[PDB]
Amino acid sequence: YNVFPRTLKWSKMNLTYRIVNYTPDMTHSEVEKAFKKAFKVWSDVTPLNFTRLHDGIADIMISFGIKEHGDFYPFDGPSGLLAHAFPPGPNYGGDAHFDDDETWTSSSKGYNLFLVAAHEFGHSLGLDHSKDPGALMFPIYTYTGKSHFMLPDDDVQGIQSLYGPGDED
Ligand SMILES: Cc1cc(CNC(=O)c2cc(C(=O)NCc3ccc(F)c(C)c3)ncn2)ccc1F
Ligand SMILES: [Ca+2]
Ligand SMILES: [Ca+2]
Ligand SMILES: [Zn+2]
Ligand SMILES: [Zn+2]
Repeated sequence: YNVFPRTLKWSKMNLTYRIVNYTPDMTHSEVEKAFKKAFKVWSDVTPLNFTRLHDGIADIMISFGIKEHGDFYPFDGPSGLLAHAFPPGPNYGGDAHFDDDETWTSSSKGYNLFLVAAHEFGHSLGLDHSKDPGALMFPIYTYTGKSHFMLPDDDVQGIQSLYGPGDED
């Protein structure tokens, strides 16, 4: 027999993702690079592996949409909500949605897609919001301006509480 896991998490280390569509704001290459880097933020500190699918059903379906887009969390035009992701689970579980009424960039202007994506994938993997103002999972977008991204310890401890550290070096 098997009882449901204690925490909401993926029961397999091999996860797949698919970029269903693209925002008008960035080139396909820029978007792909941003998401790849965002997944690496988490795979680097756990035993998780992320493989990209170009079609079909992936564990983490990624899409850009506006207003009503297929769930109970419609976006709201420019400003306000910017994105959200569902926790681990069947069907839409793990999926990540980005409000395409926002401005997405690979710089410090508007919302940095990589940064927001890293945050959303944290949710896709089982992390909720943190009270640490400097955490990636803090609820409010707070671009620091630093030239190098480093996953804050709070996030490292959180993600490893779910999946273990994988290779520690
Ligand atoms: C090269 C480089 C360097 C950096 C430097 N790092 C940061 O600025 C940074 C920001 C955050 C942060 O604001 N967290 C909260 C949050 C984040 C996203 C999101 F959608 C919501 C709703 C809330 N946390 C940790 N570090 C960034 C991008 C980049 F490309
Ligand atoms: Ca919005
Ligand atoms: Ca899914
Ligand atoms: Zn949605
Ligand atoms: Zn969030």
